[PDB]
Amino acid sequence: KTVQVTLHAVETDVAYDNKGSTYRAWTFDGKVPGPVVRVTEGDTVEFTLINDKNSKNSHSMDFHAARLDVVEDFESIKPGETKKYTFTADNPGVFFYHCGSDPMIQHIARGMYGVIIVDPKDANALPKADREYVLIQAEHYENPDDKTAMMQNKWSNVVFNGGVFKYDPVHDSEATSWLQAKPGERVRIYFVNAGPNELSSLHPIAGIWDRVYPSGNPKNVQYALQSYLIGAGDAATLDLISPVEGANAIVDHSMRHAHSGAIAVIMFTNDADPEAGRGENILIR
Amino acid sequence: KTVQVTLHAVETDVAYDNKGSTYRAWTFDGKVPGPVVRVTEGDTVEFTLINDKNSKNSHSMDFHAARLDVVEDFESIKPGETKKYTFTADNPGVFFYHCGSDPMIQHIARGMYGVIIVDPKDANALPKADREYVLIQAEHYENPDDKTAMMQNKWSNVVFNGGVFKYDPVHDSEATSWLQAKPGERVRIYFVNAGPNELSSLHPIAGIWDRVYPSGNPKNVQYALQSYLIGAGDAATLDLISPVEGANAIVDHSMRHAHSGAIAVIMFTNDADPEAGRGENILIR
Amino acid sequence: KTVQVTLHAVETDVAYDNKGSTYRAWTFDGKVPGPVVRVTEGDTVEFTLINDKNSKNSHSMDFHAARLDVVEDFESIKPGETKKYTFTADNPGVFFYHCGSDPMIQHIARGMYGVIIVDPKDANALPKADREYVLIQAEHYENPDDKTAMMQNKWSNVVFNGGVFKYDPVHDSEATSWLQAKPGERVRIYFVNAGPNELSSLHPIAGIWDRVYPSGNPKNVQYALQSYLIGAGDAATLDLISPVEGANAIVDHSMRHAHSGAIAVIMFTNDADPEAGRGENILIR
Ligand SMILES: [Cu+2]
Ligand SMILES: [Cu+2]
Ligand SMILES: [Cu+2]
Ligand SMILES: [Cu+2]
Ligand SMILES: [Cu+2]
Ligand SMILES: [Cu+2]
Repeated sequence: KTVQVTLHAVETDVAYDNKGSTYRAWTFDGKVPGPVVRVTEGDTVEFTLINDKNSKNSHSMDFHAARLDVVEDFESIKPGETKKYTFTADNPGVFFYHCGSDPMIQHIARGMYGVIIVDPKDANALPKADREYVLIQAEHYENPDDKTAMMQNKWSNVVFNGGVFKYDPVHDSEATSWLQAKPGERVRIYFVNAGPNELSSLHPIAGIWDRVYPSGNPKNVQYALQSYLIGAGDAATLDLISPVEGANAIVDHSMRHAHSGAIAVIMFTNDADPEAGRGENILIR
Repeated sequence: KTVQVTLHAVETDVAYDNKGSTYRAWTFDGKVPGPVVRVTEGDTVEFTLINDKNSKNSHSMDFHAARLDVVEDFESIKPGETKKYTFTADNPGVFFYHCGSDPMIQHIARGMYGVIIVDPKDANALPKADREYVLIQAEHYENPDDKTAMMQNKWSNVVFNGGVFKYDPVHDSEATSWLQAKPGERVRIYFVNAGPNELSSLHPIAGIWDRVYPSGNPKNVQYALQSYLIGAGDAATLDLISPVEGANAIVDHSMRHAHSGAIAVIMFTNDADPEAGRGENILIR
Repeated sequence: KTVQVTLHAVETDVAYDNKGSTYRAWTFDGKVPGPVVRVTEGDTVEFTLINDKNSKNSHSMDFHAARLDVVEDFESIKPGETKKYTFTADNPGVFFYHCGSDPMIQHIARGMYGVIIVDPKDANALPKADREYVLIQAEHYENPDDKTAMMQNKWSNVVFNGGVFKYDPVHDSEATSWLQAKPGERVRIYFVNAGPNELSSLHPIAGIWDRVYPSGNPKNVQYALQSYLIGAGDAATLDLISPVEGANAIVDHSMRHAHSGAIAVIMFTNDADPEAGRGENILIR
């Protein structure tokens, strides 16, 4: 099928922690991360980018699910301009998308990143998930204008979905979000490491990855991994099943990253919200 | 089968180099790394942690081989307290274990780490090994109380099994340990990267990894790798066979790590000690 | 078959950017990277190293394709000396070679590195490539004599084949080289991360890796990867096919690396040079 996707490059204030501290973000659609894009393998994506008239910078769009021309297709457009391009999603899995404007380190760091999920055309290629969650790791830099600090990898926090300990109510009493599932259910994590710079060594504390799929591709399946290494600009699908009620903590096991905000708690309970990890709730905002 | 495993959280002085320099370590059973734990896939482990009465800190236990509740099972216990929990080793391979107390970065860095080996139930899943060796990489931090330096990744050394160049008699004439095998023998390395922060790019100088198993699982086999990337908090099983007498040097190929202590020499000779890499000698102390 | 390979350890000035800035390099055969060595699986390599009489340092040779003795075979030789050793290339793929002299961090960083390609004995193990290109990543350090800066990972640039933005005429107007292919052709990238310290997260902007082979081995094939992580001292074979005319940009997706020089443009055109990526032109100098 043919799907139409329109995103707006918007420069606006967004929250980055649980106390409501704000940041001068650059975004797709006024939020960090950008909207989840979801298509089926083989679908035609008609993409439109609108750079908001109030933006002070040129912006662009790069989909890792696209096979196109970097020069013409991923070109930067000025505030007030609109760009269109079309691509087929040739490969199933999970893919990073981000602004490709100069310099990419800053456009990514300021929040212009998201995920495109490409469901396999074969519905039985992956085992059936009972829950799905999107987690996108990124480094947070204190001064969004300081490109030197970014080049030197001097981040202040490492976060999931734009927030320091956004999903950790165990550590942070001010955290208001967490992942939910029932014991025995297959929880599918769509993970993207946006970077811009750092690696992620993703581990579920008190659990194990049942299956891991590099780039989300069913052909690359690995089994029963305690940890999985996701480079900057890479993505994977990771399945998790708890045999008991309680919690796991999804962490970047590079402890300095974890202690800086990269911990997401999943609660396994018999009374899990039936709407959690389903429909529009896969990226918890 | 059901086995019983008791470990003691002990805060004590241990040596970290070949000239007998000491460190105020936090340990399992007064040694770094902790005792090797070894079970068969499917086994029930009845675990007991005793926090020594002389400890000044709360401690805990996290097994990557366990599927439990992070909140209740991996909880911290005070000096003088005893905690018990039970888990089944559901998956074969090699798994990181460590203290999960606040902050994990420091508890790991000070020496509270080890390995649990889970032998496959199918005795023919892995090719028969003639030697087995445990190698655990960690960063050594000069001041064990300086949590800031740990957060900033300012380590002094990168070590195998708690010692700077512990297994490198070629470079350090004061080194008294090395790995042993005969030419043609299959040497199985159980490798754990304890971190807390850094990645390991493991390479046998003058050799090649015959086979590598991510998380030690037979299902994930990769062949003839010159190097293998092990993230912080990850583990793998790596097989090595030398066709000749001589030496290989197992290194973290990120050279700054290798030069800071991450080199382990394996000697291939016809007169190799029949006790080496067998029974109780797999982690050479 | 038996092949004879002679390399000279030569200390000489080489260019490292597009304005002809020079560096006091340590090299094999007066160039960075060293000459491409290419053999067939099972071949016998009779290797000779000649340390140039005017060298001020001892040098050596370490092939990741060799299974030998680090002590005797990879030993350092003085200026004016000649060393010989023989090895069989037992495993097919792509392998790092470098000087193994003290300290390796500096010998690698100053330019003593290259690639050995070992073609599979089974000519149908890999799909047929229409183009082949060698790309070797390394960190460039401003002061070649400053070993502390190297140990602290304080590089100035991250480069492909010894040059800052060597293959990026889109960004740098002074760049005179780029990769070439026609749409629909299978482009095979032989990639080596020489380091000495850093990891590479390799991604083709506006493309996807059709196939990736860890250590270039056909047995380890992975499919449709947006990115692939190559540790320091590791190598991989990565296949790329563009369905359209235009360009892809091969980048280390850790953005601070890319912005510091790690970007190589491949141009897909109907009028691509029939000599490009073939015969003697696989490593573009
Ligand atoms: Cu932008
Ligand atoms: Cu990207
Ligand atoms: Cu502890
Ligand atoms: Cu852990
Ligand atoms: Cu040298
Ligand atoms: Cu090497």
